[PDB]
Amino acid sequence: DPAALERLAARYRRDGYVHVPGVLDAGEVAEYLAEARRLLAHEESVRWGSGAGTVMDYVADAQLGSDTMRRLATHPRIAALAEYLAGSPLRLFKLEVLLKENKEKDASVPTAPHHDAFAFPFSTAGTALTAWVALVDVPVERGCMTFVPGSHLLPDPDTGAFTRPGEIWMPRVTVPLRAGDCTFHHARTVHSAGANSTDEPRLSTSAVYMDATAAYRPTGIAFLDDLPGTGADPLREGAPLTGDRFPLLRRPQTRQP
Ligand SMILES: O=C(O)CCC(=O)C(=O)O
Ligand SMILES: [Fe+3]
Repeated sequence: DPAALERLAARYRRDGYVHVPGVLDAGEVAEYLAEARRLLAHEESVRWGSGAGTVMDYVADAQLGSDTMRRLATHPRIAALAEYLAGSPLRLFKLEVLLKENKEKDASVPTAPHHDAFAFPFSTAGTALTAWVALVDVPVERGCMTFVPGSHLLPDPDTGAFTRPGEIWMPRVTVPLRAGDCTFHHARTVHSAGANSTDEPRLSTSAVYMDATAAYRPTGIAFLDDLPGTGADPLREGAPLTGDRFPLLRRPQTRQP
């Protein structure tokens, strides 16, 4: 339905995020969920901690070690939506598997407000977008996300969420999601997430898509600049991000009238 897709894109452009229900069917959800659980339990994950406590555990670059996650990262429907929303051809940058849950003596805490762009070591960071796919039901209390609509159109912080003049006065929209729903959000959209205050883990994936012309651009933060699976040598500033490691979401056409 091209009309509903136009409306959806227009919402994305105006707000800086959009909710898309039922992007995965029930079987797909049950497949990706199992693989998410398997990876978290049997492979390496990374703790995102703060003084406040545990923000989350995640499997980094999950697509590199798991085909099943790569299929999700390049899912045809998700990819097609992303490209339509972005308005250009895209490449995959990374997929992560995200877990928020309460453990013994380790309570889940919120994800503090931020925007994603400044942590992206590539040239088109400012127009990147993220697909966050719910693999279980994520009501408010299980730590769904909140977005500040229009915040992607604000100028740069002079550093920085909620630092620009008037920004604190801007309304915020909390978006609970059913299993198999996703959101897309722009790299400049301010977003946060609640603590998981339930007994059921919050499980999802988050995939970052970038302009197909993206080039390497170090942030100067070692941890963000070091891209696994890109060869022995560090990457040079300006180096294009291409190939299997940063795949095009849509096969480029050889066939033309
Ligand atoms: O899942 C969360 O708690 C935060 C996710 C996030 O910041 C992102 O997907 O860019
Ligand atoms: Fe984020």
